[PDB]
Amino acid sequence: DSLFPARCWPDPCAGITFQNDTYVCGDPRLGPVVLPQKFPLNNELRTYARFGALCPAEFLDKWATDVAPNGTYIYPPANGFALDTEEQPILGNATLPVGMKLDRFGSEYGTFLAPLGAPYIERSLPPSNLNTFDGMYPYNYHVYQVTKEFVVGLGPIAPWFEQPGMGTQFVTYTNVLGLIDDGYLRRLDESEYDEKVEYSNPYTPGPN
Amino acid sequence: SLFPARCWPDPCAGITFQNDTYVCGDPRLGPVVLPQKFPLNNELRTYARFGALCPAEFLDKWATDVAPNGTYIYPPANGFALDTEEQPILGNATLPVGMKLDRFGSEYGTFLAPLGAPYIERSLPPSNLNTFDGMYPYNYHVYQVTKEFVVGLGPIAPWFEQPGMGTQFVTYTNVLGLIDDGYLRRLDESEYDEKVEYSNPYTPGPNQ
Ligand SMILES: *[C@@H]1O[C@H](CO[C@@H]2O[C@@H](C)[C@@H](O)[C@@H](O)[C@@H]2O)[C@@H](O[C@@H]2O[C@H](CO)[C@@H](O[C@@H]3O[C@H](CO[C@H]4O[C@H](CO)[C@@H](O)[C@H](O)[C@@H]4O)[C@@H](O)[C@H](O[C@H]4O[C@H](CO)[C@@H](O)[C@H](O)[C@@H]4O)[C@@H]3O)[C@H](O)[C@H]2NC(C)=O)[C@H](O)[C@H]1NC(C)=O
Ligand SMILES: *[C@@H]1O[C@H](CO[C@@H]2O[C@@H](C)[C@@H](O)[C@@H](O)[C@@H]2O)[C@@H](O)[C@H](O)[C@H]1NC(C)=O
Ligand SMILES: *[C@@H]1O[C@H](CO[C@@H]2O[C@@H](C)[C@@H](O)[C@@H](O)[C@@H]2O)[C@@H](O)[C@H](O)[C@H]1NC(C)=O
Ligand SMILES: *[C@@H]1O[C@H](CO)[C@@H](O)[C@H](O)[C@H]1NC(C)=O
Ligand SMILES: *[C@@H]1O[C@H](CO)[C@@H](O)[C@H](O)[C@H]1NC(C)=O
Ligand SMILES: *[C@@H]1O[C@H](CO)[C@@H](O)[C@H](O)[C@H]1NC(C)=O
Ligand SMILES: [Ca+2]
Ligand SMILES: [Ca+2]
Repeated sequence: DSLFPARCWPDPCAGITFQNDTYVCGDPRLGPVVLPQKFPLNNELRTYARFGALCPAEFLDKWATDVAPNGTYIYPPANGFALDTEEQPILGNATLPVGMKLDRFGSEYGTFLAPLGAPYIERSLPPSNLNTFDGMYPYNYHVYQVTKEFVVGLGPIAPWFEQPGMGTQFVTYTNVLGLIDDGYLRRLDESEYDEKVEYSNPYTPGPN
Repeated sequence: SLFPARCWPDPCAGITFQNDTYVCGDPRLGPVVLPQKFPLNNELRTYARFGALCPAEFLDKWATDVAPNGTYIYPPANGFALDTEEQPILGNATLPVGMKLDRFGSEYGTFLAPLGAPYIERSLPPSNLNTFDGMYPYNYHVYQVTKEFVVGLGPIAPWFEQPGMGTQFVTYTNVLGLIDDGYLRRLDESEYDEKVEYSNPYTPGPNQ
């Protein structure tokens, strides 16, 4: 296991315009050079091959508008829900219960969450969602807990970005920051998701 | 540590001992020894097998009886997550050639998950980790799609003190039949021991 597939050597960054040392090949779209070393992030990225079996320029040519710096990632249709045999998205509106733990790689202006602990490859995100923008949130990784019930679009994640997808995504009608200000989510600190028991479910009632 | 700290002393209170391979001697509570190597240990890293409950509390919540004759009670609608109208969220979907799937259970069943899904995303009871054939420790099987076929595809409801919210694939033929008819092949451990073997080379890029 390594950064680039062996095929990409001896010049794995050929075709890529360097911009800044922090990122693979200097391209922010390729994500950070250094990756998480601690639980749970290392657990969530343990199965993540950043480019699949592709090389950097091949990856951008497949998934973005241009290999050059002006290129932007192209996203799946239908908000990225897995499509059924009639090419309709699979989802339903569902109430998230108080106590449920969610997480997200990305800014709090987004509307896509996952269940706490979902592998990165289940989220069908590009490498740049691992870029750090706030030092207090390395890798742009945020964990939340539902404090008041609310309804989201809930459904399977389509494969994209050379990953299998098939986690569950929650698509909110208010962005994360707005949900926090309105009392629907609260932020969790590392000490609240560092133990196995903190990943279990005490809020769903049993059948008896 | 097999049990929540609150369960000491006498964490097996109320449990009839049957066989020393299982927690409290009870096969419903799963095996004493959990996976030590990759990928299985990665899938169980966030797994607290009783949540915050003690063994008898767990069986009282999720089974018909704490006594040996009690059996686990399963969620309605095949365990698909329910929407605000109490209807299961799923659709018929075609699984593409190349997709990798896994399963804790015998090949006579019909429930698969995407390769690498955490155990807690599957909403399975502890007994699905019991070994029945030495060739398949923890009853863990990995498959790859060799001919496309349609399955019921949808999010997994929380159950058994876990959050669920993986994706499940409910087949119309049992796994054994899908293998015999050429839709699935069995994977050797050597075919899912590297990160790149979890990526997705089969889904095509967007048309540009
Ligand atoms: C996913 O696809 C399912 C079908 O998939 C195919 O089949 C499976 C087994 C795989 O092989 C797969 O690969 C295939 O692609 C689909 O299942 C279908 O669902 C429909 C709708 O629910 C079912 O039709 C209903 O059947 C019942 C039973 O019909 C039999 O018995 C009656 C009573 O004796 C006879 O009169 C019939 O002729 C049949 O012999 C009917 O009662 C029912 O009628 C209802 O709807 C009509 C009008 O639509 C009303 O007038 C009635 O009053 C009823 O309200 C439907 O006809 C169909 O049987 C079923 N197929 C199979 C093979 O089971 C499933 O719905 C799909 N799921 C999703 C989420 O899309
Ligand atoms: C995107 O940019 C392309 C040109 O970029 C070229 O290559 C980079 C690495 C720099 O050397 C730059 O100076 C070069 O001109 C265009 O060919 C392409 O049309 C641009 N995309 C759009 C939509 O205009
Ligand atoms: C899901 O729900 C949408 C409408 O829900 C209502 O409006 C949104 C903006 C939220 O305020 C929500 O809480 C309200 O109940 C529909 O537009 C959409 O079609 C629904 N989708 C499905 C599959 O039911
Ligand atoms: C590249 O961008 C990061 C983002 O903060 C910055 O910390 C770093 O210093 C930049 N590289 C250089 C050489 O300035
Ligand atoms: C316990 O279970 C194992 C596995 O099913 C079996 O081989 C063994 O005979 C059982 N009894 C004892 C006493 O180990
Ligand atoms: C299980 O065994 C107990 C002990 O006799 C009995 O009371 C109970 O009815 C049996 N069946 C179930 C489903 O609990
Ligand atoms: Ca803690
Ligand atoms: Ca291998």
